[PDB]
Amino acid sequence: HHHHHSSGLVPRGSHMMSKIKFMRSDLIDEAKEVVQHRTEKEKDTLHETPGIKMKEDRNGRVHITHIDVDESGAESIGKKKGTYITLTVPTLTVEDAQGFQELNQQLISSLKDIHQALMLTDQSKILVIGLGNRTITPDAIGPVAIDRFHEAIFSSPIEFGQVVYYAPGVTGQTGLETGEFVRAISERVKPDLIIVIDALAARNQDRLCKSLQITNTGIHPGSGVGNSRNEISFESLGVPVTAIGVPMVVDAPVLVVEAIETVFKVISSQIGEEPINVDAIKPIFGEWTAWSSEELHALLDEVLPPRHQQLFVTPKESDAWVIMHADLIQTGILNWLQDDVFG
Amino acid sequence: KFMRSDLIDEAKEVVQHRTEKEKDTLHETPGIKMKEDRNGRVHITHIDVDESGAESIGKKKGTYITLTVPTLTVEDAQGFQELNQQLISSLKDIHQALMLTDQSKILVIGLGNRTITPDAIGPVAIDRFHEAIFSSPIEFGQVVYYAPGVTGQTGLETGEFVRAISERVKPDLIIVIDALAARNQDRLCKSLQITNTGIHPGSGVGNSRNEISFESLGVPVTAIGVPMVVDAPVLVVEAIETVFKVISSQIGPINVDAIKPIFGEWTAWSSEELHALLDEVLPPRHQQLFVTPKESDAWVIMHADLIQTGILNWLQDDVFG
Amino acid sequence: KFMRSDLIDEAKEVVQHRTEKEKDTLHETPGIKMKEDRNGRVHITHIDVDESGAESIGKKKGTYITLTVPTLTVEDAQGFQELNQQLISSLKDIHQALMLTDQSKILVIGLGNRTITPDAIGPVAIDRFHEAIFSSPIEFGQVVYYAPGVTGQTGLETGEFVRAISERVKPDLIIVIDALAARNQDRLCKSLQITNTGIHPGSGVGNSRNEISFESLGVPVTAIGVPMVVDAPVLVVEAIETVFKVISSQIGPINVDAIKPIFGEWTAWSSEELHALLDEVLPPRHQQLFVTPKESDAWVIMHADLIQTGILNWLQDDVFG
Amino acid sequence: HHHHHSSGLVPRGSHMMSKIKFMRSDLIDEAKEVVQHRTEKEKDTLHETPGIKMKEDRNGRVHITHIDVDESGAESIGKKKGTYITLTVPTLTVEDAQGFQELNQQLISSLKDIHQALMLTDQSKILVIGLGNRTITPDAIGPVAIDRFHEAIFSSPIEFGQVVYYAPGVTGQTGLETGEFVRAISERVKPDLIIVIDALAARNQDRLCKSLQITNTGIHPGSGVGNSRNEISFESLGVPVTAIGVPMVVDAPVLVVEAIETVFKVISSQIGEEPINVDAIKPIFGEWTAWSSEELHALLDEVLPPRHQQLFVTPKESDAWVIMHADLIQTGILNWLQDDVFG
Repeated sequence: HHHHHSSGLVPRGSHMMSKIKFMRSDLIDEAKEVVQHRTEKEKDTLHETPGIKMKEDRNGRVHITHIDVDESGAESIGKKKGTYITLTVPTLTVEDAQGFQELNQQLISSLKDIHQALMLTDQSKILVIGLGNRTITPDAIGPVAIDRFHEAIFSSPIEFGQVVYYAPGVTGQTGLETGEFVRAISERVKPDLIIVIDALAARNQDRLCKSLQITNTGIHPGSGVGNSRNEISFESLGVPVTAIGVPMVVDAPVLVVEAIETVFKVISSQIGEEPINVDAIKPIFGEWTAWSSEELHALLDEVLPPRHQQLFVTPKESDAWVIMHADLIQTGILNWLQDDVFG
Repeated sequence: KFMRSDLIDEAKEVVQHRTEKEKDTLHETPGIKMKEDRNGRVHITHIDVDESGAESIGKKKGTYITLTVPTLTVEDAQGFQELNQQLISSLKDIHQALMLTDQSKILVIGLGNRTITPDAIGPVAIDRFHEAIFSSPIEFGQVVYYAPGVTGQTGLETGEFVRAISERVKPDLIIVIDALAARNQDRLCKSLQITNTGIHPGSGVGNSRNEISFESLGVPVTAIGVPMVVDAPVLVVEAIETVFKVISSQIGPINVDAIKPIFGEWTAWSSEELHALLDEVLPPRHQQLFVTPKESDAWVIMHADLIQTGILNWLQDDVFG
Repeated sequence: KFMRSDLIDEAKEVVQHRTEKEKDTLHETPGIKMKEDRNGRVHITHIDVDESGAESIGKKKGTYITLTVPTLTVEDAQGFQELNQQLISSLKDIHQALMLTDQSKILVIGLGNRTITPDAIGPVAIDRFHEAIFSSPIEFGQVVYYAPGVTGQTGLETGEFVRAISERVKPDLIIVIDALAARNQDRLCKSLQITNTGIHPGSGVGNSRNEISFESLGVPVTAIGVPMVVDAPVLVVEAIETVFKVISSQIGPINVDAIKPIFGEWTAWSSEELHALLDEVLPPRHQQLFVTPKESDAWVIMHADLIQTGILNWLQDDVFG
Repeated sequence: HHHHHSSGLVPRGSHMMSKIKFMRSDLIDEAKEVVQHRTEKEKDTLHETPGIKMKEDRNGRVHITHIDVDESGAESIGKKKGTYITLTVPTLTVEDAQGFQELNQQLISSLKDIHQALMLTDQSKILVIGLGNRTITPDAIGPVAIDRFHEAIFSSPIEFGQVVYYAPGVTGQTGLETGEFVRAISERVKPDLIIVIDALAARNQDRLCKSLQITNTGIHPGSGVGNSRNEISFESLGVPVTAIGVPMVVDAPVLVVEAIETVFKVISSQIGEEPINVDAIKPIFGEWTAWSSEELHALLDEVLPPRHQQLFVTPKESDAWVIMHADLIQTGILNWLQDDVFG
């Protein structure tokens, strides 16, 4: 009859708002179309999203996902055209020096892969920006990366000059958005590459602090912890823009949504001693077992006190995580600059 | 331990005692006395726990003043000031049983990890406290203070640490500032909890504070706490309950029969049953997640200023000066 | 450039004009007008430089109010408050020629490197400024502010940087907070210098500030400076001169003939001659050393609070509100 | 006639006060007796300070000075009995990654040399303390070292536990001296070694940030930037105490004193186209050309405004220095712990 199970209860407008929020979630490998395109490879099957080429390697403990989104796939799934490399150590912990060491290697290799077509010379001027608010622990990735980057420049062949770096902080206090601020600098610096380091938001809490995502599509709008970034890309600016991000937070309503769906999934997987067996669990757990993640999120948006959307979720030791990742990202960028741009 | 809160006004017994009471009855049950009060925009909650209360509810015996401005925001200048006067007032009352003079020694302690935003209440308060004292011509040499941070890295528990200082400074009062975990998100950063019960075991963001009490080191220990986080599974349970209550009321006290076919049988369950199922099926890592306002760095500043100002106004007006 | 100071009341011409004047004469020389005044414990020094003054002394043409509490310490509550009212007052006067309304845009800029203690005046002031604004219910959306730190790391000079913001925010006033180098150590942290000449080239701890002026970006630029350091060779010269003056006076205006056999012929030299010999013989690294009070972190806090409070009291009383 | 040239002008008391201040200067290689004992080796000459054995090596750009002070020499020169290793790269700059790399090697080697006689096992509990006030740039050595030490523990075999570490900060705000505070912890931790990292004061400004001094005599009283340390040593505490210090400041009156003496020395060395030729320069420069550094300092103490003694002198980029040295000291300690105590 109706097309969506929530119709009659969740406003159609709120459902559409949530569909959009989820298409613009920071991890491309969390788009629904990308998770279907991975399952679909059972010796290759149709692929209803055609504008998605997905490579999948693995090198030690690092699982690599290379995704190219062409112009057709971008209109389909709502994410800028370009390349997305996601590196993931699922077992990673703060103490896991080896995993961090392996991620460092994979990061340097992916940095030249994604930048080979730029044809970078030992005469290129490279601008590194760490976005984030330093006093919000999981958002401090960017700024702490810039601090460590500046430190490592001393002990390194790389002269200052030909690599310039800034951590803009909360640029809104001065009357500019992070977009204009990075533009105001890139105009005078005239860089050949702009690398932006930022903290990202995941939907599944098990993703947090265990992945890097490198993309040549820049900083997408509505991204980051504050859900408030402006586009910073080769299109907005005229300079190639690479974003390196690590997922540090879940939005409070999104964490609720995945918990509810985890109840449904776990109960479903234990039938017969990750799909939801709606027919079996619906008499117990209700019609919303049939709903999609966005319908549940639209429900939460309507029903929860509004302060819920001002809340984030992060690990209790996310300050150790920030330190480990800020050191990983700065090191891979600098070793990449040494090996394959300046030496 | 389900639905863990550090606020005393959030334990089930105290929420029922509060509705037996305002339903102009008297019939309590635990053996705990609780007077309410409002002073302008501040809702004061005086709560007293005898030893009968203590073992019933699982909270130490003593006194619990809870101030709250429900519409408080960071820009709320007026809200923050009445909060401060009420804090000084509560501070003399809870300590008038103590008869402190200009010759008694007050040790102020800020607990918390500075690099975890909502946990910074403690150390940022000591910072601002320090600033105020040396901004004041008053020596305040009868006021010492410290923020020990993560004492674990030195191989000492926060209890031992505070005792090693208190053993040597030999104080007559110990005021501890610290951030609390709460159970309802809308309580976050809008209440202070003053109590002569000190710091209860397993309180805080990390759910792991050691007891710092009268009973733990032999000095009076008064805690000033701000609820700054909710634990992630606790938040999920409250949110699911809020879906139920909101949808039920919008239909026409939860109406389980009307919402059960959409939202399922657990619409009838208790908070503890919901929390037990989530504890069984969610990945363990949820236990390691906390939930906090995106503006929590601003909240830390505002509350660190409030608490330092209260302690110092109270010290110079009613214990020195 | 010998005996470099950033305070205008420390240039030789202004020290002679000040003794021609108080010796109840009039006969100046440069073409600069200088009224003195004291308001309680604050010594105010209004100084005006026309273009004749500008090229004589090597300081930009404009107005220079210099407030000073010679007995100021960090604990000096009263000293710090009169300082603040006098700062607001000086801020309306220096800006009453500007006719700013509730619709004009004020950009406040804190210069300095946060990790160099005495250079932190600027950024710590912006921090505290930010706190005060969002503590105030007033939006202050006509007040924007930034602390750019060490803009050099991004490949931009501080001048360009401030212009890239000012170009886009298009302000009507720019107030810059910054730490100054002085020439007499006993001036350190006891004066504010307000001036519509902005930030002179080569001022600051690093002796390397770019000009930020009316003439550099076309907006009014008012500097609020605190003298926080002395350059090391400058300090040596002043100290040697102090030996001479103290020993000479203790004998019975320096008495060169009496002290020359103990302290040598350079007892008769000028400050510039002494500084030239030191510049020739000392290792170059002296040029890279600064001198600052051991308590300078406390001073940064106190003055950052003062300056933020002045700017904001003045903005809401005399430009908004 | 009289024994001291300043007699009649400088009070005898102030001269004695300054003699003491200079015997208790942080760098043992700046004691007057130690500089004479080095010159004296012209194929060995008498040595009027007999309680001083001085080794002198050099390994790459690192100049090493090993000094042992026996009980006789300690009464003579006023510095605790024990060993002092001073490593120095005179050419060192913040950017000098190689010099820092060489200093790191020398530091690890000296750390086991000075600790061999302790017979440390993989079961020893080691306590590292970084003293200093973090908001006074050159004094931030200690605390920043502890931050970096804590970070490197994650990425390193060394479990936390068996190496505990604290940065006490300004312990006077709580009613304890840094002495009692380190005692209050060492009693409960019961360490087998206590390593203290602190910033030191030099007399010659050319020393700043170019040396490390490792000693088993602990933290001497009156040391550090504040001239206010309490003894923290094997004697005060009962646990062996090693101090690692780097000189970051000159006291303002002491900098004046060396400037004045530099005038006298430079003028003196250019006669005939580091002694002071008193007879030649005294008609020009005065009787105080004959005075000793302490007599000049005693003069300054009497004559200068008292705020002069509340002033310190540090390089304009001493924050980069703190970062480079805090990373050097933490790295050498941790590599020493790995190679020669736990692996």
